[PDB]
Amino acid sequence: MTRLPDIKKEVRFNAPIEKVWEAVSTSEGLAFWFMENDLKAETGHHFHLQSPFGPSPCQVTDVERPIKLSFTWDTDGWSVTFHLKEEENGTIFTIVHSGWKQGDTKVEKAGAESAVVHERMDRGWHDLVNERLRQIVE
Repeated sequence: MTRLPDIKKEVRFNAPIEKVWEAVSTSEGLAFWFMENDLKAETGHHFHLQSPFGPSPCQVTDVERPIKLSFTWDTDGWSVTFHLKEEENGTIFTIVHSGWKQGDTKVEKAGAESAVVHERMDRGWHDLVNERLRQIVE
């Protein structure tokens, strides 16, 4: 249309949303799959991220029970939102990573094109919230 597509994925794991939540509410639980951090599932909080690419600040925007969760990462403009919801089969986890520009503008931060990175990131993003996370509950 007039922009790049967002990176929204969804997965289903067998476990109590409580565990998953706690796994996506704490830092250790997060870093367990995501990355090292000092998150405490608290809105208006201030926590940094110890990534390999380099240290970057992070700040929670929304966090209340296993229903809505969001946190900022980097300065460029990369934000991801999490959505949890307990179901019959088990727990439902939906990820949403947005923060791209028109399909042409190259990323000065990362390096490779936005689309390229999008696919790359998405890939790992999915794989991340595919098994890497499931293992946190499995």
